[PDB]
Amino acid sequence: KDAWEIPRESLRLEVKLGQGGEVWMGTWNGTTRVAIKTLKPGTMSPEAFLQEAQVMKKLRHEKLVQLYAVVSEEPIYIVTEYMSKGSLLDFLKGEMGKYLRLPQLVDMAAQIASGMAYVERMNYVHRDLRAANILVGENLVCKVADFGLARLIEFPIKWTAPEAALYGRFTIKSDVWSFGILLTELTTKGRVPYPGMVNREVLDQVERGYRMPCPPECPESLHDLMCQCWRKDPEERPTFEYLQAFLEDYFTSTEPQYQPGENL
Ligand SMILES: CCN1Cc2c(ccc(F)c2C#N)O[C@@H](C)CNC(=O)c2c(N)nn3ccc1nc23
Repeated sequence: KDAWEIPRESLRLEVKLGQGGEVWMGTWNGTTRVAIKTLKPGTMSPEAFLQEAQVMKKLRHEKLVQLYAVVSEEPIYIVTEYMSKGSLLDFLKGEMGKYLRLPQLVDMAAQIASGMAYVERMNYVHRDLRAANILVGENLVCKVADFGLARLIEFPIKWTAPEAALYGRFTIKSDVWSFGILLTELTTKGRVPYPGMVNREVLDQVERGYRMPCPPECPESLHDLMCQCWRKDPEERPTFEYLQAFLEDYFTSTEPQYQPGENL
């Protein structure tokens, strides 16, 4: 057992924030607001449930959801930090959605690209990168999460690169693709990529060279970044280090003459 092993009674689960096990907002050692991901026995394999905690032990970054502790004895628990604003998907679709603008939305994208550039230096792949897996706290802080499929190197189709959805080639540039889809989520405020298309139709058109057009009120200089994320050859895609640098200097180097619109 590791040093992440805490007593099974040191947690006081309270409010459930969504379930599938479930997700609870509770207490740790008396005073720590935490988020407790739990394994509700569906007789699910705990080695397949602690695999999400195995990767979360080696990844520490200010833009990643910080694991707090693990309970590896049935029933299984996973304790992480509590994000006060919930998932980014619900945030873009919630009441704050209509008020978000391009300066704030690009900032959230630079935080995601910062945390996605961290694990790019650690030689890991996330494999389920999407706004439904990004979590928001106060001050518009976005930490990527849901490492239940992340693993060290050696489907939700609409977010996956073709070579990963087709040939299982989940690499550092297969998530760069999902980042470009994440940029369409942020620019449309939570809308589903490829409107009106089913998973099979997306797989057919993406393999035929089809790419999503420019979101309304989105600058072509940002949709160009999405196309670079959606390049067929995985090595043509930009690094997350370039992605984080691009989005941090966006309104000085790329769009210095940005004027706000009704939506962006
Ligand atoms: C225990 C880990 N998870 C589960 C989780 C989600 C939603 C998206 C995610 F990428 C993750 C992850 N990884 O759970 C959703 C069902 C609901 N969870 C929350 O609204 C939440 C929150 N407000 N802070 N916070 C912190 C952690 C946390 N979930 C939350």
